[PDB]
Amino acid sequence: NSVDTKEFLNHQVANLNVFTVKIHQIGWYMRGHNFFTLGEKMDDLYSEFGEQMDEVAERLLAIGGSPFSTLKEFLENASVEEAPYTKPKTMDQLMEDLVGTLELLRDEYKQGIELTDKEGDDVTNDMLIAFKASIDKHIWMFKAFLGKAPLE
Amino acid sequence: VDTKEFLNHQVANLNVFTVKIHQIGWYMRGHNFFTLGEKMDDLYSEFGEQMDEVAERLLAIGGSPFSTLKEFLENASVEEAPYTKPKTMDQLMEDLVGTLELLRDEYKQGIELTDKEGDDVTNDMLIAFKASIDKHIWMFKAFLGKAPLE
Amino acid sequence: VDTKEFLNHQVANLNVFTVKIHQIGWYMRGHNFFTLGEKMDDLYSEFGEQMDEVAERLLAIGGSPFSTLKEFLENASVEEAPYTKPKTMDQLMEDLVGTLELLRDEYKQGIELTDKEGDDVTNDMLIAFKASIDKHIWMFKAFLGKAPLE
Amino acid sequence: VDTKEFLNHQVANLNVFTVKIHQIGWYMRGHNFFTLGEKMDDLYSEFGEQMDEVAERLLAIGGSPFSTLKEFLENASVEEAPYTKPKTMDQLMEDLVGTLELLRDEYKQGIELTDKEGDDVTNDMLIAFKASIDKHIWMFKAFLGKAPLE
Amino acid sequence: VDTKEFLNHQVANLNVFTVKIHQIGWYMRGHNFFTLGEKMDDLYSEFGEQMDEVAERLLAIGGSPFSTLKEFLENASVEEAPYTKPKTMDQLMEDLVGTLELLRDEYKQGIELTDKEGDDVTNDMLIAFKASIDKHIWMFKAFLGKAPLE
Amino acid sequence: VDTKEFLNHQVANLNVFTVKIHQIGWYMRGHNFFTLGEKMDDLYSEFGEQMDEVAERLLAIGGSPFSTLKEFLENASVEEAPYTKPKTMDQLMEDLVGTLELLRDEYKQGIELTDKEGDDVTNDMLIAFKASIDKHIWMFKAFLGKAPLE
Amino acid sequence: DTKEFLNHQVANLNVFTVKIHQIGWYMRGHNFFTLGEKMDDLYSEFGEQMDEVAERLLAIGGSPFSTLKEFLENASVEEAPYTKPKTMDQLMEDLVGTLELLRDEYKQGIELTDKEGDDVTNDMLIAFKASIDKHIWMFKAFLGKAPLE
Amino acid sequence: VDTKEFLNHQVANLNVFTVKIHQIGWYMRGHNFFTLGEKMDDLYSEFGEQMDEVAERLLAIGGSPFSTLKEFLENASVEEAPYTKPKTMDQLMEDLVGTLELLRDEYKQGIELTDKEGDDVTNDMLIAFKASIDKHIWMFKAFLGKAPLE
Amino acid sequence: SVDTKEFLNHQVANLNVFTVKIHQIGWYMRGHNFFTLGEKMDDLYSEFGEQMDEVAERLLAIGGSPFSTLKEFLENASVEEAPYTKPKTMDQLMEDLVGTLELLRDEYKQGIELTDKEGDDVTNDMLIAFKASIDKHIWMFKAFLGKAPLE
Amino acid sequence: DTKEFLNHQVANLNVFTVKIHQIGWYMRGHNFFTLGEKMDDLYSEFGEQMDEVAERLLAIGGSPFSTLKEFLENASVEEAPYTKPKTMDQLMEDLVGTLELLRDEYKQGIELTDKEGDDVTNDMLIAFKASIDKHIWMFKAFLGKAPLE
Amino acid sequence: VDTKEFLNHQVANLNVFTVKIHQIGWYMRGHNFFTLGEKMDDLYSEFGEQMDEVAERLLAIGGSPFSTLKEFLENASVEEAPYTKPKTMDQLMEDLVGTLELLRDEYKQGIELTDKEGDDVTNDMLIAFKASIDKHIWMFKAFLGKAPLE
Amino acid sequence: VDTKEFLNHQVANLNVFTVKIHQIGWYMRGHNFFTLGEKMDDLYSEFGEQMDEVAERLLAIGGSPFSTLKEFLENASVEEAPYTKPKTMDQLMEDLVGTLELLRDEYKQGIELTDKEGDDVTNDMLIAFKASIDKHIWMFKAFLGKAPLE
Repeated sequence: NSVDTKEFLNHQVANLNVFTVKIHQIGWYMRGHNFFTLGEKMDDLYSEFGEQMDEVAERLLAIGGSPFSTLKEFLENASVEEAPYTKPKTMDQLMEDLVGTLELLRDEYKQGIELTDKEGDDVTNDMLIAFKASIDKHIWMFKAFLGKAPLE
Repeated sequence: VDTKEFLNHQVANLNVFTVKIHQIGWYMRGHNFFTLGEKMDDLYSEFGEQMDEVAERLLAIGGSPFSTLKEFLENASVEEAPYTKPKTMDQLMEDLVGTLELLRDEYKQGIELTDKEGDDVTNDMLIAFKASIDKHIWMFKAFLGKAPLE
Repeated sequence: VDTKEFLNHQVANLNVFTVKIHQIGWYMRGHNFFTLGEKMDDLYSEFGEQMDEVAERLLAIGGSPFSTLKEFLENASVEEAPYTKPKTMDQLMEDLVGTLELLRDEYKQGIELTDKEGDDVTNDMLIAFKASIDKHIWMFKAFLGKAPLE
Repeated sequence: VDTKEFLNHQVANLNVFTVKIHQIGWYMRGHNFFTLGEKMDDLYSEFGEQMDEVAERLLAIGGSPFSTLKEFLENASVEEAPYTKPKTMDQLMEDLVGTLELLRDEYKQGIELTDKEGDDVTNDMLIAFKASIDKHIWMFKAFLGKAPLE
Repeated sequence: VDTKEFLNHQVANLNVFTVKIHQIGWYMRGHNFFTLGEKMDDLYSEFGEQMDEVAERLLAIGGSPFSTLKEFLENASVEEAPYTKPKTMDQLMEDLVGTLELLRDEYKQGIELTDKEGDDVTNDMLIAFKASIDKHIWMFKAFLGKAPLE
Repeated sequence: VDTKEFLNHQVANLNVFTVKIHQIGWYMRGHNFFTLGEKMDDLYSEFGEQMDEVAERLLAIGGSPFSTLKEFLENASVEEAPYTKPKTMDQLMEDLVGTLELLRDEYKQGIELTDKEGDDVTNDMLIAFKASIDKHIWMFKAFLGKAPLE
Repeated sequence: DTKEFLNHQVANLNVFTVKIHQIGWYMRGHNFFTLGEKMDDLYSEFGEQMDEVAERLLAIGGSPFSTLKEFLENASVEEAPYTKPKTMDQLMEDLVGTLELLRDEYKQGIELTDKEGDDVTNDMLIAFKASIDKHIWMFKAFLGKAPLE
Repeated sequence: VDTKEFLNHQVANLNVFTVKIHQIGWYMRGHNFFTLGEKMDDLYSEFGEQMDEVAERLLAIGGSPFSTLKEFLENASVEEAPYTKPKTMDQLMEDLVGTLELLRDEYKQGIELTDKEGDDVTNDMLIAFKASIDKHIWMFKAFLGKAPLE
Repeated sequence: SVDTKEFLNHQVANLNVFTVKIHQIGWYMRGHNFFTLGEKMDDLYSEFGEQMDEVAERLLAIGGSPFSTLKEFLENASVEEAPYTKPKTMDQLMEDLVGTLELLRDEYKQGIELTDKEGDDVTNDMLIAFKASIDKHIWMFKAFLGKAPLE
Repeated sequence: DTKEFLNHQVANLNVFTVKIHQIGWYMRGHNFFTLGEKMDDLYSEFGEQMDEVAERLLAIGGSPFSTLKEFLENASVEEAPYTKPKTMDQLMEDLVGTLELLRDEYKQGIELTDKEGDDVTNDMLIAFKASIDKHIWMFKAFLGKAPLE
Repeated sequence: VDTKEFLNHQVANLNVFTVKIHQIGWYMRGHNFFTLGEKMDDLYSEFGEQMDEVAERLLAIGGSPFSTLKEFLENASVEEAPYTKPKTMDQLMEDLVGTLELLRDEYKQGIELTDKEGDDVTNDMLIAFKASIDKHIWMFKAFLGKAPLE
Repeated sequence: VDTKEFLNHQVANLNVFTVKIHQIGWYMRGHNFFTLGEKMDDLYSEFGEQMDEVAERLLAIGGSPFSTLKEFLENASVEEAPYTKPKTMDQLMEDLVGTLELLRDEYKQGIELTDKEGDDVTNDMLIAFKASIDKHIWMFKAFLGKAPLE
């Protein structure tokens, strides 16, 4: 019963690429009073997660892995879900999706943290922790924006 | 194809291209690793900015940008290949140049169309991007030991 | 109108717009006070710079820019109203977008005019500005929960 | 009350205020979370600076600043309450403004006192701070949909 | 008059002044074009900031700032003249200095009034501005080969 | 005590420590006034940052930070004393070191607890902070002419 | 053709660049400092215009002149050694004259490049003429003249 | 006698003080060499800037600043002594503080005078300087192990 | 291998030899990669110099006494150095660089394990952060050499 | 020798510094802004030059003059109170005159320092003379003259 | 040849060299395109600055700098060749080094001359430049697989 | 000795010196810990830069820099001792000064030698470094209560 650090990292490269595009979807299609605040917030998320992705891929490379490097691979491997923007969505619906995705990444990183601890891959371990630190901070902030406690 | 459809097609293209830039940067080997790794980081930023600007312009003209990997793949003319076989720096750079040329030529089509449509803003935006594309084609071709239009 | 008269009209328009931006920023109330206040400061700078560049271009083409409030009022098509009755964030923003729309459309007329006259520089200048105006129309309309061309 | 006792009272007040700013930043929820979160960060720095300057000025006139939480609590007129029941953004902001108004008025008493005593430096220091407090009252009341002195 | 009425008058004045600063920058000819052009750019920023701060202070004291060109023209004591006949550097600078002297003298009245009303903040604000104005009077008069108070 | 209670306790500690740093900076006398005054400014910012991070981490895990001086005093293990008797630079520094040692030890406790709890993020955060605390312990002990663990 | 025009500008710009240095080095009078710093700015700006023109030429498959000999044989911008003392006004009139020459040639380059469908070169030249026209207004204003007088 | 006389006297003082700061930095010996050396460099800039501001203010009120070493020597109340016998850091610092106290007390006289004359600008300027002077007095006295008013 | 202090002190030694070697490579390098690699050696020198200082300061923080002389560094380093006598290619110089990075990686791995057993959490994360960088360099330098990182 | 030379410069530069301030404060005319900023730059540079001369004096076991009295009693740079109104040109001539004096004295200091084998002081003075000569050119050009006229 | 003639000769040389630098950058092909392209950009600025400094030094010594291309061609010893046949990066680099070596040797003669003339300033200026030229000679020779004096 | 031998000897010296500078920073205790720690950090950078420059200069003249600890130890005249017995800040500083003196004296010999050889670049390079060394000798000797040459 095992997925390895390589497979976990590679899965996150896929995930992050899907998330990156989803962040653009949110930024592009957002409407409402928080358009500017959230627009700039999506710009920040985009950089951060793009940087996370780059770091995850570079870490994978550093451990002898081969990162997915096509949209086809990303789609075939991501657990992060994407949907085309057909029906109009509220800022809250968009933010819920964003939060939902952050939660998925947090939980998966949590699995990656445990795995990486079990395999003795200390570097990947700290890297994932550093990222979860930020994911958790965003979960609190975006849930706060949605009028909810970070766990609900 | 109208301006909306053209721009939207470039959103798809640029997204595929951006990932391919990552592929090049990640998988590159050889003596030009550092110099080209840094050059891919710059390309990634620039083409990412291009993409965001294309999407925003599309949005500004009442369009609806493709905003999913699926849509990007369904609509892109820029091709992508999984990195299975090792490729040399020059094979990677030829693919980069090839894509830059595709983008150049498509932008050229977009420049025509957008002029025909009287969309002066989209027109200048495409021109500024082709300006950069052309410069990259020269630089990358020169790196490969070739003339820009060779 | 010729290029000079068009530019001069924009000098007027922009000056009226600039002061309307301040009106919005000063008189705004509601939850969006900070976000919108900062955005009005941004818009004031940007349009103040547009105005200065329009005036400078007008000077460069041998024109004589309007350089008084009487002249601006006498010539602008951008309307202004004293802040007497309390207005909603939405009412102020719609007046802002309405003005941006007017600028966009006038700029489009100026772009056409300047193209016919062979004034390539003024043409590109107006295009760059429209690029910005169209971006703002998308952004503020999105803020208002509307599509850009709605 | 002399200048020393007034300044020391503000050292107490500011420290209570600074913590209350954190309380607001930490516990705020709603659509204004980001805009107000950053605005609290700014207020924290500002009032922290104000506090340090007040303490430093008190030092400079031969005074002995309160420099413990117990002293702050025993001496502050600015009130604090543990965050037990959930509060709306508006409730938190009314508390903020109430505190800013308390500071304004106390500073006004300090301005008068410091004039009487001929302590010109502390006078100007307090006026510079009141300048800021008044601006903030205007801004935060505007955010609350209210006029500054209403 | 009162503090509110005074500041509102200055909002009018500063807006007329700021436009006049542009007039001067735009129409300036002679060996001093560059040095004076950049000095007008600076004056524009500073007095635009002064205007913004005066209006914000007015807001802060429960006032309602003039927010239209019409209101500025109906209320300003600062005179404006369209640029019809060519003016020398000299004539334009004399108008500039003349206007700075008007603002200094009015601010001196405003300083007096604000002191009588006990509006310490508005008082310091107007003093800070007069400090600047006086410096500019010295500088610009020196530029003109004149002593500051001649 | 769980992670939430541990963190909250540190929010209390850090707030007391923050104030104490201010006490030390304000009341310090002697030849090291400048060097240690600047070093206190640095520690104030660093520990204020640690505090805010601890509180935000606490929020991130579903906790409710102490957010009043009363709560900080009721819960901190970091002790404070009003500055009554004059203290030497060394007495102030020993108090500082003593507090840094208390924090190190408590953070060590927090690190072990947080590891047992599988709260990896809080673990790393506390480690990064202890890294800095240990460095300061070395530096201040060396200033005092002693070894770090002496 | 676009290549030839761009190449001609590489020549022109290099002559202009050196003339800007001539003006800055040899200038005298009360405007020495203001105009000295303005020459510094012009030098950088036209040096960058020059490099962009050459880079554009390269991008379209051209071969830029890359020697002083080639710049001299190909530039329409005139240069003279500084032998007789010249006034700041005479130096500035030479600068303005050169700017107008560049403007007028860029205008021809803009027409040509519009005819050839070289949209990129077209925008580039437009962007540069924008600058050139601003400079002409400024330097003419400095000279006490209207921009087109 | 008047504001002009006072400011001119300060131009003299500051010039003597500025050189004295250089004397202290150059001749300084002991463990505090670096810390005080850097502090003298800061003082030099600050008082140099004060001097420049004083002179500019004098010029702005129609005065004629002393502009020669001879004039400064003939009018300064700040004393200077050639460095003949070696002086301790303490001796040097006490002379610094002594001078700082002289400047404080003269500025105090300058504040009253300038208040009498209704020279609000000069008043604020002097108050701003006294603020800094008082802060320095506190810091330097603290460095010497003394309270500020001891 | 067994005391955190001794492990860190050994790395103070290692890093100072590595630092000098980084200079050796930058000074003596020839070939088409001179500029790119020259700049890269400058970066390595700063980073490893910083790593060295952090290691020594950490050692100080835990009550240790860092080696503070060249003789001590040379008597205790496991990083080997050779005077530049015979001309070496860019590849030979880079392989020695990579070889040294691998040595440091493996030793840091040992230090990470030890420091974990000892409950020295601070030194643990410090070593991990460094190994993160070492690993990135091994990937980059190996890639430059046309090899996979675990090559 | 070197010590006496450097100390004489500390005096000179302090007199110069104040003269730069005189010029900046009292200047009138169309060059007020450009020359006012130029005086601020000169103030910094010669202030830095002075501090470096004094620090070098210190470094060689010297004792710098550190009082206005000492500067006045030792400087060869002359100063005069501003009584009568002076033109920008008269002010600039006085500035140039002083720069010339500093140049010439540094020339002697460079000679002496070379003979005494004080290589550091030598380079320091040469670096300053570099700057002084650049300024002599610029200010003379401002005044419509050649640098050595 | 005197210092004036020597420096003037270098003004010529540097201007030829600077254009050669651009030739190399523009026409370069191969794997080293990017590394050498940025290195040419650096050399261009540096040598442009050397040129400007040399001409300013010449001016400072009462000289008259060559200030036309014709004068530079008439006077330069640095030779230039139009880019007609394709050259290898090696050929271009050898020309670069060759030119750097000529500059070095000429500077050496200028150093001797300038020392004989007692022109200490020009001497140090040339030495500083020779420092840089020598460093480049090493670096470019190293890039070509050769020792600096090979 | 020749220039190559001299430079190489300083490569060795500087590397021993740099590590001794770290020894001093690491092991220092007392009230001067912060000020001197920061000053060792600056010396470390400076002397590391000097060392790199010396090595690059040696390369530039056809030399072969020592590039191993072994070689540095074998060739350095700068002495090093492991830190076994506790040393005072004083003893550490005296060693630093002693070493700076040794470097100053050896650079002086290097300046003489390099002047005889006509290596003007190395000459100026050594002088610029001796400038710095002499300044530090003054500063650190001042710190120790001594005159530079005592």
